[PDB]
Amino acid sequence: MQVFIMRHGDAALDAASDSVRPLTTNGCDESRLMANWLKGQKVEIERVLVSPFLRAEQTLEEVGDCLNLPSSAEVLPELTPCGDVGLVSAYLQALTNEGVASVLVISHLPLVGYLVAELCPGETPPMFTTSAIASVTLDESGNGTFNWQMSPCNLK
Ligand SMILES: [Ca+2]
Repeated sequence: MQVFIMRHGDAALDAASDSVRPLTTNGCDESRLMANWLKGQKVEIERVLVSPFLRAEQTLEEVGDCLNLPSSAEVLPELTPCGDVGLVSAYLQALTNEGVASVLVISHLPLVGYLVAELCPGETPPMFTTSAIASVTLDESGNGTFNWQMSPCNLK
């Protein structure tokens, strides 16, 4: 199963509280830039898992405008910045055995980094710039292979 792990776009420095911070215009542009690139890679997303924080959901919104995504997304409380990487991993292993072909995960740091290390033995947590995406190939046993990582600064 193909797992695309994405960090949300650039978010506003100020809001009433962290969970409701919106994406900046730059955050919107960089997310669409990445979405357009995934479209050129001939990528087809079957399932989408997203954090409940507004910045992750708005990133999903911007991505869905350039890339074909399923009708509904799964909002996981475990995808917040301090979510349990073990539960997210178990969730992904469940879908792999279910037969799901690909998944797009939009989350935050540091979780996004820990998730790669958790899924791919021998890999230390990679750094993620906003809107950056890492591709991982996962099998029924929960073992993954870290394929590559692409970021906005690279596409530019
Ligand atoms: Ca469009």
